[PDB]
Amino acid sequence: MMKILNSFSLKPEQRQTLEAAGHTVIDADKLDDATAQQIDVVYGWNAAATRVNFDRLQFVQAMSAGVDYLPLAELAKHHVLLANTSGIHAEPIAEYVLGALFTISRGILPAIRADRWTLRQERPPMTLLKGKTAVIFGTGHIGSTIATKLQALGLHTIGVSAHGRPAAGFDQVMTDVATHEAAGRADVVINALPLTPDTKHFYDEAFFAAASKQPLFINIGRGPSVDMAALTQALKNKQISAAALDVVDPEPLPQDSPLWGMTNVLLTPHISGTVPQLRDKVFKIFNDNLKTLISSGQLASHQVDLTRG
Repeated sequence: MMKILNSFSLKPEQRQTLEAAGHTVIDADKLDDATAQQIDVVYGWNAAATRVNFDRLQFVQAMSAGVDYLPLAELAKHHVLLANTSGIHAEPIAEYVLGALFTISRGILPAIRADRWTLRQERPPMTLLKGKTAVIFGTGHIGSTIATKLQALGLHTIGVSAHGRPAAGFDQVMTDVATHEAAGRADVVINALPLTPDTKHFYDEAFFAAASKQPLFINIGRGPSVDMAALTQALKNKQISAAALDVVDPEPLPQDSPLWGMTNVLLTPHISGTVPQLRDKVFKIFNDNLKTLISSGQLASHQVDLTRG
């Protein structure tokens, strides 16, 4: 029997489902100071998930694949169990990256912004994807899925993890020391790195220099993992032909940004990690990890390494 803090607006069936196994469901807005100390589980996170008793708190179910907005250091000192939603976000992000490959590579971008038929003005020099090297930093579920879907379209994939272990949908996997070697061979670069001290400004000034073949850079990972002055610059000087920035640093990207009036920068407002029927596909992971904890005291799936993020 648990006390679950609803910080992600449970459906009337899911709530109604939870309340039977002996688990009191509290909406964030119905949380008082007394009850906030009696919280066991937190389904999601907001301003009503900071007030909860961490010394009692056992499990937290994040609503995203990252965990870089949570008090990790608090949770890892309490050793509070954290489940993300990693991998349900893989398939749409790998459809978004392909959508952010064609839009740029086939002049769909340098069209859609152009005002509102005569194609007399020179075409944007379009690039076919088959025979090109798509370098992918991060060899997690998201990275492997994109690497499969690019191997199909006939691309030479190169995974870049911490160690350089063989992963799925990759020809060769390299180490994060050979980052400039991956960038140097790249015709496409794909940020799928979680935000850690190391990865904080990993796509800085230095990275884009090794990148000689002016590669199409894709930001579906995190913004702060990119240095935006060092991105913005590397663009203007054709050190990377185009980019794809699903995230930014800060987020949102502000009203001035030269990325605005640029003409090879695609700017979507954190939509790559979208899932049709999300509440289900998180409550599933949430609701598998709620009962395994009660029985054993662990998580069924998606257990976050609070140190690595």
